[PDB]
Amino acid sequence: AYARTLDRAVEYLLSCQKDEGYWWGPLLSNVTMEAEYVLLCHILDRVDRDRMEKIRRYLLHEQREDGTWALYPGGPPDLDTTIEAYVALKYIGMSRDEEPMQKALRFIQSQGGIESSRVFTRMWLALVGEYPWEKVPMVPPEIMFLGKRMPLNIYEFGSWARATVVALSIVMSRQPVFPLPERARVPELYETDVPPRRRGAKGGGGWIFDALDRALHGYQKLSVHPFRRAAEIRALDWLLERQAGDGSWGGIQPPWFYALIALKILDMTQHPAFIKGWEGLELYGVELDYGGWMFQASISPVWDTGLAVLALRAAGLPADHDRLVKAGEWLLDRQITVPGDWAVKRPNLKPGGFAFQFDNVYYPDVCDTAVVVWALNTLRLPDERRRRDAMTKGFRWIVGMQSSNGGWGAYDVDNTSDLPNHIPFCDFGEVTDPPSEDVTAHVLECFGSFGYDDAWKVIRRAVEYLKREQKPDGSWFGRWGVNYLYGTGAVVSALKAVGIDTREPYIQKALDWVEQHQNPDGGWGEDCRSYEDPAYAGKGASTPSQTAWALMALIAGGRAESEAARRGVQYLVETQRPDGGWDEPYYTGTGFPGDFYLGYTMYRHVFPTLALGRYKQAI
Repeated sequence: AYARTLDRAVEYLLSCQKDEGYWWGPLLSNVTMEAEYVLLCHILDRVDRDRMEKIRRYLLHEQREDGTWALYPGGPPDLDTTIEAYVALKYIGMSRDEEPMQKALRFIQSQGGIESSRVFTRMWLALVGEYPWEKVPMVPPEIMFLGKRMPLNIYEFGSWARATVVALSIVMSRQPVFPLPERARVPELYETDVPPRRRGAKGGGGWIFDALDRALHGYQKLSVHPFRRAAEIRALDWLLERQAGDGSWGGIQPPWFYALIALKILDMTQHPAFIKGWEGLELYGVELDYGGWMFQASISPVWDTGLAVLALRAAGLPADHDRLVKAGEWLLDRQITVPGDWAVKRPNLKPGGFAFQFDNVYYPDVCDTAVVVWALNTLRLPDERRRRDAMTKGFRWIVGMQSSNGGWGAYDVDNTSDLPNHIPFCDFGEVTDPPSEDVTAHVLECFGSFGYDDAWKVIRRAVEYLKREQKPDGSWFGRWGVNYLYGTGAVVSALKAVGIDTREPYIQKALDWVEQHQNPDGGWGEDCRSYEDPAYAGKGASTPSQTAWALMALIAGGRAESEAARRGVQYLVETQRPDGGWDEPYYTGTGFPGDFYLGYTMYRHVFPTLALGRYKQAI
């Protein structure tokens, strides 16, 4: 039945592979990447008229009938995204009179206008001189002086946040303004009678910081600031030391953009780091067939490749398949051997991790590392000298990365400090990098493939961690992939792989939960609204990925023979395309719970391929 389906899926995956041996599907986010890119261009005085057009077409193609833009396809209108999209469009050329402009603007005003937007949005506008700097929460360059164990020192923030902060402290220190041409000004964002609904810090605002902030803005107006220029340099240096091979910073857009702006403010426009940084942007840009152009929030080549291999190996391809060998060789050259920021909490730990993107040595992550090592373990490469070596290094690095509670975070160890979540500036997404169920599950499944079990202390501690984190209804929260189906799928398949008895009460309780959310069509679906509204838990339109996830949960838990199992397989067999792939008009990736969502192009093909390969084995 599914046999031919698997074959078609397999041959399709191989057609997607690049000549070098890796896989790389684009990463989908939301309109702000290009809206900010447009602003960035203006600031840097490098506007390409042609590029602006491809961006106009994109922003429009993304707008909905109501004239708004969302975070995820089918999601509620987002104020922030819509304001930035609007500002970009007005700058590009469109007048306030036009149909798209009107609808957008009316929604904006109905929300309290400019004053209801996140810090970033107001800051971007402040940069361009449309909003007053004194109303934007300050981040001083002096933050650079706080040592390692001191509260609020930069190493208490998550990887992503850290660089953004540093880069921004320089920008905030100078409060520069790049006036927009009179034609593109947006005073209309203030024109609203509706009371502004202000969003506070992610963990509730303390009056202390509120006071501290006001002090900072006051201090900002003094004629002299002792040790300021020295703090700026610390920030600049911190930046120059960590620039990525591709010219970015962390392989993500925020710090990369701010870094570039900071360098411009410092007259370093003709310095190598700037040059490289600017031209590196082109690699993250994508040309769309309808004449548009988008910008990727980040890139997933290592992730894609690693998962692809696992999918194909499970599908049935032999360990020495010449195609999977190219993949294997490519992966080996990707291993990081130098220390990174992580080394600040683990100085005696030997480097051996892997990053998400192509060239990002200072920020390897547990998720990627775990998958890669595991995927390597399943292969049969020519020089297993380097294969044995790489695995051991990756393995040991992961072990040494375990946190206090028994689980794992993405980039750092015990990045649990609660302090940062209360700052006035931090009103968008996660600011810290604490351990999570999914990263931990992936680590567990990695060790699992290596024969290790519940007997090993490392694993036990992790399992203890998972049992305590399990939701009342028996589900597991999805930190990096769209929710409970993601987490629960990852956890259960992990637990099985490490030797635990699938017969257990809590596991069965989860297994049952999966069956009770199966949609009529036979597949599973979970909308991004499940982070805001707990009613949407396990609810949403069926998707290839989310279906494949719940499938793996059941297959691992023994319920492979079950009805819900065969029913799901039908869904996949039927919904498959003639080329072998699947479609997925929905995002099943999570950036920041409730604030940022991602569309992992490859998930729709990779996961079902992996799930079916696993189903076939249960025979």
